[PDB]
Amino acid sequence: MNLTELKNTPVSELITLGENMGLENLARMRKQDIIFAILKQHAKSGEDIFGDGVLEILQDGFGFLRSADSSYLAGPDDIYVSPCQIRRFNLRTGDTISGKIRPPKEGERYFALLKVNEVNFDKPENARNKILFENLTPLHANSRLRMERGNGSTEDLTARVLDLASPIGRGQRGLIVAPPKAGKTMLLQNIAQSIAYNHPDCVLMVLLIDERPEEVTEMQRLVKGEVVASTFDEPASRHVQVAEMVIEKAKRLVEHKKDVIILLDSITRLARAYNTVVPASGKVLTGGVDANALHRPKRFFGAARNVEEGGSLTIIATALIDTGSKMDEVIYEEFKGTGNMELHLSRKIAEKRVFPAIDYNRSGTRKEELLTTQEELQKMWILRKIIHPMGEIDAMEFLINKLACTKTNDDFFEMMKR
Amino acid sequence: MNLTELKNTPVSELITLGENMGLENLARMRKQDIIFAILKQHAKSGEDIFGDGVLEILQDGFGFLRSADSSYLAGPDDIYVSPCQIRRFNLRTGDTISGKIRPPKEGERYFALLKVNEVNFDKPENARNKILFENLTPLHANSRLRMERGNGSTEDLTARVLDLASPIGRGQRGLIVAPPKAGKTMLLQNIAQSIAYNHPDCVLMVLLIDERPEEVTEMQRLVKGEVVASTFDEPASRHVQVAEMVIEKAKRLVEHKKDVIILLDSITRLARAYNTVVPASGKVLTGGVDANALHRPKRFFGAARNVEEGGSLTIIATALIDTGSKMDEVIYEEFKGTGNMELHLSRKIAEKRVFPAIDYNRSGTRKEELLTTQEELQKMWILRKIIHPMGEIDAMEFLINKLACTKTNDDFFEMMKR
Ligand SMILES: O=C1C=CC(=O)N1CCN1C(=O)C=CC1=O
Ligand SMILES: [Mg+2]
Repeated sequence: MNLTELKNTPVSELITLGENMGLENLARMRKQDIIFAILKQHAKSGEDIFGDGVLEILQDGFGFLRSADSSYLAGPDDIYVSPCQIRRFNLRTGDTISGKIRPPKEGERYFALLKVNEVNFDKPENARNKILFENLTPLHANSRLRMERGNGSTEDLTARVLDLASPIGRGQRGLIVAPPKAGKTMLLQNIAQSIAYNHPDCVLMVLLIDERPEEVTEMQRLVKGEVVASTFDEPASRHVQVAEMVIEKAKRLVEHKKDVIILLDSITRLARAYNTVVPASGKVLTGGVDANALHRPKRFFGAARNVEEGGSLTIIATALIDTGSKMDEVIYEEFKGTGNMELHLSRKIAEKRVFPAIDYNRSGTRKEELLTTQEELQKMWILRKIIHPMGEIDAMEFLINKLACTKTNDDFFEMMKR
Repeated sequence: MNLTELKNTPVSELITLGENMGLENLARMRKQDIIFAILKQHAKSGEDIFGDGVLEILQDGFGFLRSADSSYLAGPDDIYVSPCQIRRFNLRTGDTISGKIRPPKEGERYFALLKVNEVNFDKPENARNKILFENLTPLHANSRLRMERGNGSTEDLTARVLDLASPIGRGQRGLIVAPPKAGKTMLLQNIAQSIAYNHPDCVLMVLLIDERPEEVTEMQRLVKGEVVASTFDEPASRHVQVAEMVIEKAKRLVEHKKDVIILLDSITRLARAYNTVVPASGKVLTGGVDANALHRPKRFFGAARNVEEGGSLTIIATALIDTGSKMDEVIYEEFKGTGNMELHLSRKIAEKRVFPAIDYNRSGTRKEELLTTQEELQKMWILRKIIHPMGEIDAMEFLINKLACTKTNDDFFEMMKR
C-alpha cells in the first residue's frame, strides 16, 4: 500500500507480513530483497501501492527513485522512471517524486512510477515554474540561527559557547577544524539537537562519510531529521554518490524557498574519496593529492549560500587536521580561506576532560554584524578583549564556569558587565 | 566411523586404520588422500558414515564442506553438496553442516551429503528463521570482556595491563599497532588464553595470515579453540580464501545469538594479499597499493559489531608498522581512524626487555564508559593523569612493578588510591 511505510518497518515485522501471503525463506535475504518480494505480493492482488524517493538521473537518461532510508543505496526495490517521464515534467537529480507504483512487466526488473503526484512537496506543473539554483544571486548571511536551547542544561552549555564563539546564520558556509580525539562527533550531535529544536521549520540533513557502522546508528537514533551516511567499508564510489545525491536534493529545496541545513562529517574524508574516484590529471600535488580532484569537493563546499530571492543553504563541514597524514594536511590547506566561518578545537583541552574543546582565540566568522544586533556584538567584543590575553586551555575553564551560573547568554552578558 | 574424528586422528594411526582393511602403501601420500582412501574402505562395506564441515559455495552453484582441521584446504575428502540441496534448506557460505555422507557413485569423484542433520548446531528447518547479518542493527560495545585472569601468575600481568590500558568489550573492533620484534605473538597467545578461560561460551577463532609454518603449530597447541592459518608459502589466493571463510563462518554464528571472537594476525598481511589478488582498477596509490584493493579487507575489518538483537563479533587485528616497507605504512594509514580501540606496542620498551611492551600513552579505547563501571572509570582516569607526563619506557616499567605487588587490578587501585 505504502512503500515508504514498508521500508521503515523493522525486518522482523517484514517476515511476518511476508508469511501472510505465503512467502517462505525470506529471513535469509537482504532487507531490500524482502521489500521487493513483498511488493510482488500486492502486485498479484492488484491493490494500489504508493511510494516515493529521491530521483537519481543516470548518464543514459533513465533514472531511479533512491530511498533516503537506505542511504540512497542502489537496491532492487528502487522505483524506475522512464526517460520519457522526466521530459513531460521537468525533473533532474534530487527531485522528490511521490506517486503510485506499477508492478514491473516482463523484462522489467524494477518497479515503475505510473503517475507523478507531488514533486518536492508540490504539484508537477508548479515545480516547472521554479528558477534554477545556480541562476540565483547569493547574499550574505543575515538571519541568526539561535543555537541555544534555553533550558540551561549541561548539553546546552556547549551551544552557548558556540553562539559566543562564532555566530552561525542561514546560508553561512561554516567549517570546523577538528584534531583527532577532540569530541568532534559529540559537538555535531549537539548542533543537530539544537537546530531541530529551536528551528523545526528548516530541513536538517546529516551526511557522514567514512564513518564507523556503530556511529551511524547512534546518529540515526539521536538526530531528529534525515540522517544519511556511508560506512568506511563501502567503496570510494559510494562515498561520492551518497554525497552528490545529498547536495542535489538540498538544492531543490532551495529552489522551492526552504531553509536547508547540512551537517557534514567530514570534508577531509569526502575529498580523499574524490581523489580516488576521478582519473589522474597528470599534474599531481604533494602527498599524492590530485590538484584537479580538489575541484569537485570545492563545488560541494561552494554551494552553500543565502539566496536573496528566498531560502538559504547551510553547510557545516568538519576538517580533520593533525591526523598524522600528509594528504589530510593538503586537503585542509585548500579549504583554508574558503570557509565563511571557522571553529577550532584544541586537543590539549580535550586531554583536560573539558568540553566543549573550543579554541575561542582562533575561531569566528566575518560579517558577524549582519547576524547579531548592535548591542550583542559590542558585548561579545568585550569578551574578545578578555579571552585574547588569556591562554587557550584556561580560557575555556574560565568561560565554562561563568556560563554555568547563568542560564542564558544575555544573563551572562549582565554578569561580566558588572 | 566419524569423518571429523578421522581428521583429528594423527596420520600414524591412520596408517594403522588403513592397514586393518588391507590398504597398501598409504604412508607415501598426503593425509587428505589417506582419509579419502580410508573412507572408500567403508564405502564398499556399506556401513553408515558420519561427518561435518563448513560450506563454500562456488559461483557455479555447488559447494563443499571444508574442514577447519585442514585450514579449509581444498582437500579431496571435501563433501559435495548439490545445487538443489542448498535450495531445499536456505544455505549459504559459512554454514556449518553435519550429516551422513553417501559414497561417490560412478562419474563422481567427491563424497556427497545425503541427509542434512544439523545446520549451525541447530535443526535444518529452524536455520531459515534467522535474520541475515547485515540486516541486523549494529551498536556500541557495552559488555566488557574480563581479560584479567585473577590468579596472580607471571603471564597475568600481560592481561592485567591490557584491561587497564584499553578495555575491550564484545563486538569491539580493535586494532593492535605492532612494530616488528615487539613481542606481538606473545601478546596474542596471552589474550587467547584469558578469553578461553574467562569466557568459555564465546566462539574463539584465531586466524593467522602469511605466518611461518613454525608459529602455526605453536598456536594450535596453546589456543583452546579454532586456530586456522595460512603459511607464507601458500599463494596469495589462499590468504583471502582462508580469510573470507572465517568471517563468513563468524557471521553465521552471530545470527544464532552467539558471541564470536576473531584474533587476526595480521591485517597488514591480509591487505597485501588482497592487493595481489584483485585486478588493477587504473588508480594506484603511493607505495604500490591499489586504491580499490583496500575495499575488500575493510569489509572484513568492518564486520565487527555488537548486534542489538543478540550476540556480537569481536575482531582484534594486528597492524604492522615500522617494517621499512612503504606498502605496510600505507595500509596502516587507511585503517588509522577505523578501529573502535587501539593498542600501541612500542619497540623501545621491547628492547629494554620489559614485557608486555605497551605504549600506555598512545593506547586507549572509545566509549569506555559503556564497558567499565562508573567508579572503575574514575580510577582509570586517575591513573592516566599519573602516566601522562611519564615517558613510554619508564611508565610501563613503573606500571609493571606496581601491578606485581597486588593480586588483582581493583586491589592495585586501593594501593595507588592513597
Ligand atoms: O540439476 C540439479 C541441481 C541440483 C541437483 O541435484 N540437480 C539434479 C541432479 N540429479 C539428477 O539429474 C538426477 C538425480 C540427481 O540428483
Ligand atoms: Mg604496546
